Amino acid sequence: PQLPEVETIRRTLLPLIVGKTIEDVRIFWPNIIRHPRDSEAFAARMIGQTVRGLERRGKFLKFLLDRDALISHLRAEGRYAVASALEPLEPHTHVVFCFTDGSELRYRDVRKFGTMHVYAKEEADRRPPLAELGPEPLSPAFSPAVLAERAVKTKRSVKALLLDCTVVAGFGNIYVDESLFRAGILPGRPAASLSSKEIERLHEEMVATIGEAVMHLYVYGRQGNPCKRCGTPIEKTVVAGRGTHYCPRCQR
DNA sequence: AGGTAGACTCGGAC
DNA sequence: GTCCGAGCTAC
Ligand SMILES: [Zn+2]
Repeated sequence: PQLPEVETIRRTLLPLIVGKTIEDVRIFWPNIIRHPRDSEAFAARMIGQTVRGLERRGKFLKFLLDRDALISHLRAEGRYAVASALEPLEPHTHVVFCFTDGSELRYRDVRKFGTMHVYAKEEADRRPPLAELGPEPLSPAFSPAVLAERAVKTKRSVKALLLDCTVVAGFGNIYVDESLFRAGILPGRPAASLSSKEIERLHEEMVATIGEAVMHLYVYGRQGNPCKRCGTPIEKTVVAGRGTHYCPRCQR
């Protein structure tokens, strides 16, 4: 799920679990559990707690319980569902939170790639994986000035900068390529080479790109196809270790 | 110093 | 057998 999808998950899941009390936690793939390191401690501590809220930070879900917060990252294919304990589990179900009402919050992930961390609520923000997370891209805390400051200080490409979770929260590969296209900026450009004008324009398109989604791609995955603005074939290379898509005419 | 790159996690699709 | 996407170790 992308940031906008996580926000949608956050919004839709909350009513389905709020006020429910955990009676058991069943773990079928312990490696998903990152903190406490022992999956048996993770399960034990959550038993008896009631779900009070669900927040989002970047692509992280933060389940707020009585004492603890469960911080959950789904990566690409992780999915939550609420369903009856009487019915068979779906394939690739790795963790199940059983509620006293006979319902379950189930975490599936064919890729077994997601993570869960549990800490006392008051500690979650200063521990992994939330520690160091940059500002929400739709927040005033993410400004052209902030972006400019990170850009000047680094030798990395502008794409590498935008992919940095400490720079801005949860801006994935797709939105990075799309935003840079809309801003007219090549992804391989050194971040420090961007003019003030370019920094402003980039900030503006990041917000619009991700803002529009929280309510049709120009370049991502469209390599070999015509640019939608100028008809030039979209190209794909590797930048910052990622598949990178761009129009060599629109972007400079 | 810490910025930065690399290792590492996984399995569906070539 | 090799790729790839997000987010602790060691130069
Ligand atoms: Zn173009």
